Amino acid sequence: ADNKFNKEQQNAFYEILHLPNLNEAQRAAFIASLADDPSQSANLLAEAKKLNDAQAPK
Repeated sequence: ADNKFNKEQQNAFYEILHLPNLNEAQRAAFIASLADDPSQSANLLAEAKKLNDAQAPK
């Protein structure tokens, strides 16, 4: 009925996997949640990027 996101899902997937500082376990979780509900993609991206930022060599 109401289309919301198309390629953004796949982009989100890519972004989460592209995060270099993202812990494997965490990435696995975010992917699992994204596959579970692709509508969480942006929030998963947010948290993943936050964690990637936190786990960055600062």
